Amino acid sequence: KSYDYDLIIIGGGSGGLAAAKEAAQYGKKVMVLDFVTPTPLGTRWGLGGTCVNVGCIPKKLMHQAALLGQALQDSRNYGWKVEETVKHDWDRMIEAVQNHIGSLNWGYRVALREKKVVYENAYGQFIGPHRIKATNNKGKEKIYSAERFLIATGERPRYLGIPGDKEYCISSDDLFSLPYCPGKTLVVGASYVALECAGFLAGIGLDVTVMVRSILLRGFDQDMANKIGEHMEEHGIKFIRQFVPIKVEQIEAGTPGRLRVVAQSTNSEEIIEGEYNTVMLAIGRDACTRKIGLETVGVKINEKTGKIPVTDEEQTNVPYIYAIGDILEDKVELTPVAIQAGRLLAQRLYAGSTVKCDYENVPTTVFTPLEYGACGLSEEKAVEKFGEENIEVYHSYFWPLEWTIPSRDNNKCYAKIICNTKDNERVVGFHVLGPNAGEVTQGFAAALKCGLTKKQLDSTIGIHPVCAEVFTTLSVTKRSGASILQ
Amino acid sequence: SYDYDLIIIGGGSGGLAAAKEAAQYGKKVMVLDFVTPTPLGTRWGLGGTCVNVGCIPKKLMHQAALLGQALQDSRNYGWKVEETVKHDWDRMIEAVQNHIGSLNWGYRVALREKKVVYENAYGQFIGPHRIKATNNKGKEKIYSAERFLIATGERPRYLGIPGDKEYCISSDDLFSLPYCPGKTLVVGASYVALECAGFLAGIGLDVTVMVRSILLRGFDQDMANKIGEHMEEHGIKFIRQFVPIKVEQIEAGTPGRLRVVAQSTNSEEIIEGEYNTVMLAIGRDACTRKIGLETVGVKINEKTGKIPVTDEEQTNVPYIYAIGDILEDKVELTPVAIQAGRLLAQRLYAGSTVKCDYENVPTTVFTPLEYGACGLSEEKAVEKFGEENIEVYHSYFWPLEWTIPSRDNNKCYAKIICNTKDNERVVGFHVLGPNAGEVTQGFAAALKCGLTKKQLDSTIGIHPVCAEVFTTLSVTKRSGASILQA
Ligand SMILES: Cc1cc2nc3c(=O)[nH]c(=O)nc-3n(C[C@H](O)[C@H](O)[C@H](O)COP(=O)(O)OP(=O)(O)OC[C@H]3O[C@@H](n4cnc5c(N)ncnc54)[C@H](O)[C@@H]3O)c2cc1C
Ligand SMILES: Cc1cc2nc3c(=O)[nH]c(=O)nc-3n(C[C@H](O)[C@H](O)[C@H](O)COP(=O)(O)OP(=O)(O)OC[C@H]3O[C@@H](n4cnc5c(N)ncnc54)[C@H](O)[C@@H]3O)c2cc1C
Ligand SMILES: NC(=O)c1ccc[n+]([C@@H]2O[C@H](COP(=O)([O-])OP(=O)(O)OC[C@@H]3O[C@@H](n4cnc5c(N)ncnc54)[C@H](OP(=O)(O)O)[C@@H]3O)[C@@H](O)[C@H]2O)c1
Ligand SMILES: NC(=O)c1ccc[n+]([C@@H]2O[C@H](COP(=O)([O-])OP(=O)(O)OC[C@@H]3O[C@@H](n4cnc5c(N)ncnc54)[C@H](OP(=O)(O)O)[C@@H]3O)[C@@H](O)[C@H]2O)c1
Repeated sequence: KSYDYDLIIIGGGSGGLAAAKEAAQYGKKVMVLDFVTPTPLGTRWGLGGTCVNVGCIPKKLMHQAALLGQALQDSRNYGWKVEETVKHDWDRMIEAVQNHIGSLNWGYRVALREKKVVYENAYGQFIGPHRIKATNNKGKEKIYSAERFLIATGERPRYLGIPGDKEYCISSDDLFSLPYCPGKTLVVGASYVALECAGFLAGIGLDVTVMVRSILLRGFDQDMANKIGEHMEEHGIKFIRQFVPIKVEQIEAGTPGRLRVVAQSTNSEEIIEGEYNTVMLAIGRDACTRKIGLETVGVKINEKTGKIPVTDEEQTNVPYIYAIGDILEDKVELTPVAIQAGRLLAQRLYAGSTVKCDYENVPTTVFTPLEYGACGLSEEKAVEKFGEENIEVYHSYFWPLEWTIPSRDNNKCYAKIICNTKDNERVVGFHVLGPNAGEVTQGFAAALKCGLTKKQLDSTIGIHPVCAEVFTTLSVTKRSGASILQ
Repeated sequence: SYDYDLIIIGGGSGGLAAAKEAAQYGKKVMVLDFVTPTPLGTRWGLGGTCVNVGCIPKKLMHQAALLGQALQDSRNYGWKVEETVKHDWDRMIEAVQNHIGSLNWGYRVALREKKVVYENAYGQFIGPHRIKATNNKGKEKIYSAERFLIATGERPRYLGIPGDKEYCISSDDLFSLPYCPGKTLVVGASYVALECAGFLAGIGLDVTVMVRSILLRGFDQDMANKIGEHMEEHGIKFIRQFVPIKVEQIEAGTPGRLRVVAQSTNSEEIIEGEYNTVMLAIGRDACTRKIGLETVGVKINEKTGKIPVTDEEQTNVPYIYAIGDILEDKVELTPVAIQAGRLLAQRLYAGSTVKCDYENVPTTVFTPLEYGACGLSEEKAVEKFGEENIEVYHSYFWPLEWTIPSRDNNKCYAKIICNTKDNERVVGFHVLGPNAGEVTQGFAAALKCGLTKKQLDSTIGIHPVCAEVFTTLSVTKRSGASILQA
């Protein structure tokens, strides 16, 4: 065994870098490859991956801006001398956000440089067994070999295929660094990315509209999804139901130009047009598994979804090649899990760890104007598994004390758990719509990993006055009809 | 036979919870709540200590300090909000109060709706099953009940020095001061002392804290010190090992001018200085003395004032029970008072065999940098399982939100305590950071489930949320590895 690297990692994102750092921690000579292919409009960025640059970080930060705005309103009723002269500066904001992104890029680049991990800013490509072609930025190609390979390329934003979409529209990739303020914009899609973005754009004071093909947050508990939508609507975000863009024309040009979106319902022959300054398409992402020469090494992938089938140890059909993160099939497209898989994989390969990555009950939270945290089965899925008559739902509204003197949004925040009667009222589903949803959810996710039961939950004393406490004493069920409108 | 099935003395957190519950079972119940005036005349409405002069007003004002800080942040996120904004003490108070007012009344409607008699009179035992109810204007009345529940809670304790009752204020007076405290001195180092000093400071005032010995006695001292350091780092001045010997009125007025003179606990040193207000946050004394416990023969720890009770909150006298703060060797917290109250009722009038679990009751101090905790402290962990059997995995974290406002890095801290002799059981949870309570709640449930370090690691964290830091704790204090490089 005398290859170039002990392990070559393709992709320097959440998983890639986590894997790289672990392995290195054990001496294994590792090399990471990372290359960012520009968006149809020319956007590109530094080391880090989706989240670090065009995902979570920028997303959460801007969501904080919208939140801070709302705080400026609350400060008044608390005795702070602030007016409504609260006007936003999109550039000044983006300027801060991007600058922070700069730092992360350099931080990440330095963690490796100091961990004895080689970093090459080149596009990887398998050419043959244990062999990979590394095309650099200026076309210069180079060839490396390694005992093992880790595929962690992640995904990129998808398109509609309609006319003008790639020429006049923007994706999550372009959004977080737009040189100009989006202005009145339309958001096509209803995934968390779609809603999160629409929400903070709106929260930042813009005119936002959301075009929905079918339902909201397909995949999550629909009851929650609707409440999230209602809050958004109740606040100004406009929704267009069951429609999809068919064309996009540049009525006028200029930083935020004038776009002429045309679209048509599904169920009907109806067709409508509208105008906007920006059009952000948030209709999902496609794995970057096609153009990497998986053939030259013989790695099977779900030719349809682009996803890579993998053993419960993140191993592909090819024994020396593994896959981690979003590109994986029937797993969970989340940054924290990508890092676990990455780090545990390394531990198993170079430390005799027999620990496997647990993709069950992975907690999650959507950062819409009204944050939604969750962990475990959704309501519909809970019945679809244990039988409608074996699960009881305990729900209740709650009021963030921080909201009483500002005097707003009562009976809006909602919480609910899902228990399986045939198993000691096991808490199999956890949902909360309210401020700091994530902070509230984390701990409970740990509780589920411990088999939290309704009895144990009740026996836990809540903390006063903290939102979360609403979860320690819930007795009104859905199968009792009891009205919880207080 | 008797006038009532159950007469409850004290209409606070426990009292009302007990009343409302017990009533739910067609029991003829009555609540007696009387607020004896403060040394300076301050009084308030139904609800107990938490509603009027406790949690609620405390948390709310703490939110005012927070909102102020947010006004600062907004600027770096693209909000045109001039640095330096004035705060209105009077405005804020008027708002808090109105909220408490709304509450007082609310609870009033709660009891009556559930057919619970409420009498605004001071209760007093006069003989077996007999109680004297002295009303506001001296008119006394006498009632009898099959059972009695003592839930009188406590009240602020004074030093005993000259001028303390005539020129100083307590938590009781603070939340409704008709004038802005101005430069003030806070005597004490309990959570009440620190919380108040903190928000007063956060509201823009000159605050000083006089400490007799250590900070937050009873709490993990490592945490306590970090909390103090943050406070000091922000302007709150501390005077170590000194106790007020006497306070004199240099002047009078709304914001008055008092002189304080205190002496060392170490040496003979004696010191003094001008202060507009002087708050004495040095603990509370149970209201168990002046209620005629003799006439019915209920034994109490004559020294502490607390009331010894069985594991069902039953006193030595079979028809008399006690709940809440006045209890001995338990936890003085609103949420527990309500559990004891609600479960006691369920046991007495619903055949419930469930007992109140005072073990691992989660808690969180609302200092400028919130501190949440649950379980054994570090020092106590060793004092129980032996220093070599406990692991301390810790780490600093920096809330995403402080990245662009670029402030307070390497300040937020988290740590768990595991017992090696028991699968690295998580026996102690601590977190210093924003929204400490929201983060802690869930974990407290996890402990009730026996959370183990292995289970914790197997839990996937939510990104980018503060709480997540706990899902990957790897650096232990013993493996004396610096973590102060974040
Ligand atoms: C708008 C948005 C918001 C999100 N918000 C959250 C959130 O709040 N929380 C959360 O947990 N997750 C969030 N995610 C998802 C998160 O970003 C992904 O789960 C995570 O990045 C996946 O890890 P990965 O390792 O697969 O890397 P990326 O997905 O980090 O993939 C690796 C990188 O390598 C590049 N690459 C691909 N092929 C090659 C090659 N051949 N050579 C070199 N480089 C290559 C990729 O284009 C990319 O830059 C969000 C995603 C988006 C789009
Ligand atoms: C500054 C401060 C901050 C606090 N912050 C928090 C916090 O964040 N979270 C938390 O959980 N707890 C907090 N607490 C404590 C919490 O409020 C108490 O633990 C809780 O109120 C105790 O419950 P209780 O039932 O004993 O009622 P109170 O202690 O609510 O007692 C009930 C009532 O009975 C009255 N009474 C007394 N004697 C008689 C009599 N003879 N006849 C009739 N009525 C009588 C009292 O005056 C009072 O109105 C705080 C306390 C203080 C002082
Ligand atoms: N769907 C699930 O149950 C589920 C659960 C967990 C993980 N996943 C992962 O998510 C993948 C699905 O693709 P994805 O990640 O790119 O997106 P996504 O997160 O599944 O879905 C985003 C949503 O995309 C919209 N959308 C997709 N194509 C569209 C189009 N052509 N026009 C308009 N709207 C469109 C959806 O419309 P609709 O309202 O019509 O859906 C909806 O708004 C799966 O293959 C899997 O890897 C799916
Ligand atoms: N030793 C005890 O205090 C004690 C004994 C038995 C039971 N308990 C339990 O603890 C609960 C809380 O006790 P608590 O209400 O007395 O106060 P506390 O909340 O325990 O403590 C407040 C803190 O009070 C300070 N303090 C107390 N007396 C003071 C004085 N004369 N001058 C200056 N500072 C003073 C303490 O200093 P120091 O840190 O120097 O004390 C410290 O700042 C009780 O209700 C009971 O359940 C406490």
